[PDB]
Amino acid sequence: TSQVRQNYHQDSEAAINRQINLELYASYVYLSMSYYFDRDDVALKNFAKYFLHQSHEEREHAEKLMKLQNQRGGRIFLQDIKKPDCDDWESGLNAMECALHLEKNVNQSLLELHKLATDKNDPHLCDFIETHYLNEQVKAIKELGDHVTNLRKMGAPESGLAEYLFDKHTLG
Amino acid sequence: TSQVRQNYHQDSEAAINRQINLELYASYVYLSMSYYFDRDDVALKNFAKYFLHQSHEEREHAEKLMKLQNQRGGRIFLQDIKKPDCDDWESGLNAMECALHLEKNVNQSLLELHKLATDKNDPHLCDFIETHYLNEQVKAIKELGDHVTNLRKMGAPESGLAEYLFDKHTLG
Amino acid sequence: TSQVRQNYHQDSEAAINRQINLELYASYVYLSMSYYFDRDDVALKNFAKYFLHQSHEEREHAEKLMKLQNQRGGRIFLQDIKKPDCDDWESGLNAMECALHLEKNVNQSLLELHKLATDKNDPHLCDFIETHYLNEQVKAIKELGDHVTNLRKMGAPESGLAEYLFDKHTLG
Amino acid sequence: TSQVRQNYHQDSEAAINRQINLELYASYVYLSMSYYFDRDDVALKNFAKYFLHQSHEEREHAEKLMKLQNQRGGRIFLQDIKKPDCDDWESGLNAMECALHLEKNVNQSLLELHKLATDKNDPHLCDFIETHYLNEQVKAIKELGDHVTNLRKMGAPESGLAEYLFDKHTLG
Amino acid sequence: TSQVRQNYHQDSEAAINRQINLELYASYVYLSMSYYFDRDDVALKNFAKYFLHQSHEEREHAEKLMKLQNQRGGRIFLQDIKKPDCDDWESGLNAMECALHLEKNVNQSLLELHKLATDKNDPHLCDFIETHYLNEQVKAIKELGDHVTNLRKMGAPESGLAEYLFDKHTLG
Amino acid sequence: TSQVRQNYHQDSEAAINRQINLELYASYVYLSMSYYFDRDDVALKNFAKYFLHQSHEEREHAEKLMKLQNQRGGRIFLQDIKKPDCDDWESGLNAMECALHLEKNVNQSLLELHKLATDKNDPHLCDFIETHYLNEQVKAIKELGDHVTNLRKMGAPESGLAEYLFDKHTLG
Ligand code: NA
Ligand code: NA
Ligand code: NA
Ligand code: NA
Ligand code: NA
Ligand code: NA
Ligand code: NA
Ligand code: NA
Ligand code: NA
Ligand code: NA
Ligand code: NA
Ligand code: NA
Ligand code: NA
Ligand code: NA
Ligand code: NA
Ligand code: NA
Ligand code: NA
Ligand code: NA
Ligand code: NA
Ligand code: NA
Ligand code: NA
Ligand code: NA
Ligand code: NA
Ligand code: NA
Ligand code: NA
Ligand code: NA
Ligand code: NA
Ligand code: NA
Ligand SMILES: [Zn+2]
Ligand SMILES: [Zn+2]
Ligand SMILES: [Zn+2]
Ligand SMILES: [Zn+2]
Ligand SMILES: [Zn+2]
Ligand SMILES: [Zn+2]
Ligand SMILES: [Zn+2]
Ligand SMILES: [Zn+2]
Ligand SMILES: [Zn+2]
Ligand SMILES: [Zn+2]
Ligand SMILES: [Zn+2]
Ligand SMILES: [Zn+2]
Ligand SMILES: [Zn+2]
Ligand SMILES: [Zn+2]
Ligand SMILES: [Zn+2]
Ligand SMILES: [Zn+2]
Ligand SMILES: [Zn+2]
Ligand SMILES: [Zn+2]
Ligand SMILES: [Zn+2]
Ligand SMILES: [Zn+2]
Ligand SMILES: [Zn+2]
Ligand SMILES: [Zn+2]
Ligand SMILES: [Zn+2]
Ligand SMILES: [Zn+2]
Ligand SMILES: [Zn+2]
Ligand SMILES: [Zn+2]
Ligand SMILES: [Zn+2]
Ligand SMILES: [Zn+2]
Ligand SMILES: [Zn+2]
Ligand SMILES: [Zn+2]
Ligand SMILES: [Zn+2]
Ligand SMILES: [Zn+2]
Ligand SMILES: [Zn+2]
Ligand SMILES: [Zn+2]
Ligand SMILES: [Zn+2]
Ligand SMILES: [Zn+2]
Ligand SMILES: [Zn+2]
Ligand SMILES: [Zn+2]
Ligand SMILES: [Zn+2]
Ligand SMILES: [Zn+2]
Ligand SMILES: [Zn+2]
Ligand SMILES: [Zn+2]
Ligand SMILES: [Zn+2]
Ligand SMILES: [Zn+2]
Ligand SMILES: [Zn+2]
Ligand SMILES: [Zn+2]
Ligand SMILES: [Zn+2]
Ligand SMILES: [Zn+2]
Ligand SMILES: [Zn+2]
Ligand SMILES: [Zn+2]
Ligand SMILES: [Zn+2]
Ligand SMILES: [Zn+2]
Ligand SMILES: [Zn+2]
Ligand SMILES: [Zn+2]
Ligand SMILES: [Zn+2]
Ligand SMILES: [Zn+2]
Ligand SMILES: [Zn+2]
Ligand SMILES: [Zn+2]
Ligand SMILES: [Zn+2]
Ligand SMILES: [Zn+2]
Ligand SMILES: [Zn+2]
Ligand SMILES: [Zn+2]
Ligand SMILES: [Zn+2]
Ligand SMILES: [Zn+2]
Ligand SMILES: [Zn+2]
Ligand SMILES: [Zn+2]
Ligand SMILES: [Zn+2]
Ligand SMILES: [Zn+2]
Repeated sequence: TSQVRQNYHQDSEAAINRQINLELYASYVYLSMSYYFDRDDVALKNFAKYFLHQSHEEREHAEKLMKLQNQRGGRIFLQDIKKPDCDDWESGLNAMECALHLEKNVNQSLLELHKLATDKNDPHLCDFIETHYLNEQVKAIKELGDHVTNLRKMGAPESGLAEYLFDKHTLG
Repeated sequence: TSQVRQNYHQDSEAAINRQINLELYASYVYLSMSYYFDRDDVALKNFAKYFLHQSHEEREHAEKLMKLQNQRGGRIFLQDIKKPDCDDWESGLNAMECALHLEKNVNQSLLELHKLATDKNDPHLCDFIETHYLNEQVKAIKELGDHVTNLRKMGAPESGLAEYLFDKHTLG
Repeated sequence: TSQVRQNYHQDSEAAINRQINLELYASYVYLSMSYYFDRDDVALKNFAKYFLHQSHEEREHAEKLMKLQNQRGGRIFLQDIKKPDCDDWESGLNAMECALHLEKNVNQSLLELHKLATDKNDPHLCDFIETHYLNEQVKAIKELGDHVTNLRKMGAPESGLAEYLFDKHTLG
Repeated sequence: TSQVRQNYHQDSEAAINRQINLELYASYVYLSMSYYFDRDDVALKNFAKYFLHQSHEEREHAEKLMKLQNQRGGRIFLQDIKKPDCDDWESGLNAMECALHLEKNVNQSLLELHKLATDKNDPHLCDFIETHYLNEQVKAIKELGDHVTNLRKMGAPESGLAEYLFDKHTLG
Repeated sequence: TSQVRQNYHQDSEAAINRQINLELYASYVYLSMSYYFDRDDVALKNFAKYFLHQSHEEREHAEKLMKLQNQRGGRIFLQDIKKPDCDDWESGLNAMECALHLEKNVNQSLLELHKLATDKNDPHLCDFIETHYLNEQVKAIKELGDHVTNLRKMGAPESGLAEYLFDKHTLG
Repeated sequence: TSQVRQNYHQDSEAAINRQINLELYASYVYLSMSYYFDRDDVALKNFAKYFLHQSHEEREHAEKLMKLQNQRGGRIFLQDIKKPDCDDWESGLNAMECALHLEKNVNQSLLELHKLATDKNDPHLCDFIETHYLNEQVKAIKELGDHVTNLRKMGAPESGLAEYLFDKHTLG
């Protein structure tokens, strides 16, 4: 047992390791999306920039969870980072919809983590999740939903002009 | 169902709409108080300034709740903003006591909202309430209680000199 | 009778109270419109910003009328602020058309107020209306008419691209 | 009953008074440690500085709890501040281990306080504890654990060179 | 015996430990007074500020005595810090009178300490007391006497207006 | 075939995808090492900082290879990022030796990549490897070899003082 460990349940430690893997996976998904839009036959530089920024953000989320794991005296156990579901993300609208799906999945995982911390009476972990992850997820989901709405209303994916102008005016 | 909606109960959405109305109502009450003290036969400019500032603050609280409602994918339903209970607020001390009563009512509504969010296992909403409303209410109630105490100790409302000097030295 | 009251007819005082309510109502309508465009399934941030600014402006108009009421020695009597006619404003073009209708209604009320002040030989009130409200209404109506014209010419509401680009280039 | 008191249980008020005493006690313990390292036969100035800073920090924690007690309308009841368990803290490593023990005791008290506030449905008090005390305790415990680990690995307390160099390089 | 000890009598060392406790006690008394005036039913913020400043000053006095004890090679022995005589200080005037009584008690203790240092032919300790404590006590006593005189002359404690205006104009 | 593809062999494209995976793997290894040294029972903050910096650098190397793949008209195919070989890196010296082994492995992969590009007569790819990767690997290997030499000469891993002072003076 770690000399710093106090009120930190083994179930919570395991769930934090699972969340670390999920954040690293999300980072990898966004990296794949970013370099899809960097292809010469897609060529939407601001979509590429948007998703690269998200990928770096998800890496930061993972590192904050690793820092928490050490702060509480749990032990980090890393796992394989699985490859993303797609190599070809088909369009800006499809990538935004996949990102929305992924962010809602990550949010569900975080809500389950909060439920576990509540059940184990770990208010520090509950506060950590609420303070650093829950509103970040709500904001990310709202932003992605807005992007999806605008792309659809503009005529994406059938209108390449729609994605070009969205790339310029919203993501630029 | 909104594409962004996740873990947002219909009861919580309804209670947020009720709180929006309550904040707009509080804004209206403070506006009435402010312009009562702007009357030529009352003529306490810093009481008027104090309550105008509170009115603008309550409008901001309402707008933050509307923003939350959209962030979570709920739908804003506005209602009539009822007129304040008084047209004549009788004195600075009476207006401060009415404001204290109103802030404790709003606080009770927020505590009921927090209880509902806890019962529906919505930690994001609980965190939103705690972070942006609960300590604001506690601070507002403590400030109003202090003002009431000082006005009473100075001899208000029978001493017009008391309210004049309080207007100058505490609210100025 | 107020010690400051001079040449201020009771009919004028009543009409000023009615105008105060109308300005607060207009503020509420614009607030509703603003947060309609903040929805994730509408997602036009600059429409939302435009109407929020108008809502704050209408609150300022109401407060200037309350200040006038006290300056002249009349007494403010507040009434319920009725809810806006719509919860769903359907599109940027429809909201702009409703705003144009509302501003022309407010202008008609102000012209009736000016007629009353003229009939009661209250040149200070006539000057107040002309100086602070009449050209503001004419400018607001012309601006809204311009917005409606451009949205229609661009193909709104059927073209979501039209409202997206109007949001970006005119309202942004 | 205080005019500001709302949703503040007498048990919570009593537990806050107990925590105030515990924070003042911790401040006294750290003060004793600091001036132990200021002795001419110990002479570790940066250990002395470290513990003096902690003592002032614990005084600040106590004052924030007193401020909370008044904000909620509870009444502060002070008790004797008991003397620290030791006059002679024997070594830098022993003092760091005693500080780690003390911080884990204070953390346990704060977790019991949070459990009580949760049981009494006082979300403002829960938020106060989480926001201002729980992560502070986790960070303090992790820091002390790190210091203990490094001192042990360097050969303290048998190596006076170890504590000298730790004083210079980590605490300086 | 400490390697630095020279011309430092054991009686002087004991009396310095007693003075350390007395200064810490005075700090605690002032802390209690400060947060009495922070209550919502007392609400005199500048009285609260005044006594908080005095409390921090008394902590500094205690720390300077601890530093002296180590400089001379004596050993600090801490004792319990007894709780203050009152929880409720009843009024600004009563608190100022209690503070005057406390400062005269501390001054008497310091004069006895000086007499002891003179009797033991310890000129360094005599100089320390004269330089850092005696005129500080005389100035504090004169200031408190002035405050008491002004509060009484203004009509305190029966006049709440008196304490309000003293809080504003003398302590603000 | 990509419209930009010229003199880019399918074997080279495959080897670039393999190198992308190897760089991401190296980033993950360094991340694991970094947070090993962040544990409370290891507590070497500058080792942790060193390896975190290396992890971010390896992510940058991977992204530059992905950028190259798109510049040449090849297609990125991502694979699973395998977990690092160790969860516990045992000591600063052992982690530095593992890092040296890993960097020499990555260097061997890059030399094989250069041999392939030479065999396929792809001077742009050869230049890319030489310019951005080969001297970076040589410098990294020399730096790690220096660190290993110094840690061994200082007495690591048996001397915890050795790793403490190396952490302070070389990595700090
Ligand atoms: Na996954
Ligand atoms: Na999903
Ligand atoms: Na989805
Ligand atoms: Na879900
Ligand atoms: Na109401
Ligand atoms: Na009058
Ligand atoms: Na109430
Ligand atoms: Na009340
Ligand atoms: Na209540
Ligand atoms: Na109306
Ligand atoms: Na939708
Ligand atoms: Na109209
Ligand atoms: Na119209
Ligand atoms: Na008309
Ligand atoms: Na204790
Ligand atoms: Na010695
Ligand atoms: Na403990
Ligand atoms: Na311990
Ligand atoms: Na415990
Ligand atoms: Na005493
Ligand atoms: Na005395
Ligand atoms: Na006295
Ligand atoms: Na005496
Ligand atoms: Na590998
Ligand atoms: Na350990
Ligand atoms: Na190797
Ligand atoms: Na090697
Ligand atoms: Na080799
Ligand atoms: Zn351990
Ligand atoms: Zn994330
Ligand atoms: Zn971060
Ligand atoms: Zn740890
Ligand atoms: Zn473990
Ligand atoms: Zn593992
Ligand atoms: Zn995927
Ligand atoms: Zn494609
Ligand atoms: Zn906890
Ligand atoms: Zn936390
Ligand atoms: Zn919807
Ligand atoms: Zn409010
Ligand atoms: Zn706000
Ligand atoms: Zn929405
Ligand atoms: Zn709904
Ligand atoms: Zn409605
Ligand atoms: Zn009312
Ligand atoms: Zn009146
Ligand atoms: Zn939630
Ligand atoms: Zn939240
Ligand atoms: Zn009047
Ligand atoms: Zn938004
Ligand atoms: Zn208007
Ligand atoms: Zn104005
Ligand atoms: Zn008036
Ligand atoms: Zn009237
Ligand atoms: Zn009315
Ligand atoms: Zn309407
Ligand atoms: Zn609609
Ligand atoms: Zn006139
Ligand atoms: Zn005029
Ligand atoms: Zn124009
Ligand atoms: Zn355009
Ligand atoms: Zn009370
Ligand atoms: Zn503390
Ligand atoms: Zn503080
Ligand atoms: Zn109080
Ligand atoms: Zn009480
Ligand atoms: Zn007591
Ligand atoms: Zn102790
Ligand atoms: Zn010792
Ligand atoms: Zn509460
Ligand atoms: Zn909570
Ligand atoms: Zn709180
Ligand atoms: Zn000694
Ligand atoms: Zn206060
Ligand atoms: Zn003193
Ligand atoms: Zn000092
Ligand atoms: Zn000494
Ligand atoms: Zn001694
Ligand atoms: Zn003792
Ligand atoms: Zn006392
Ligand atoms: Zn009292
Ligand atoms: Zn001497
Ligand atoms: Zn001296
Ligand atoms: Zn004087
Ligand atoms: Zn292609
Ligand atoms: Zn590399
Ligand atoms: Zn790069
Ligand atoms: Zn390409
Ligand atoms: Zn290909
Ligand atoms: Zn693949
Ligand atoms: Zn490995
Ligand atoms: Zn290990
Ligand atoms: Zn080439
Ligand atoms: Zn060459
Ligand atoms: Zn090249
Ligand atoms: Zn050294």
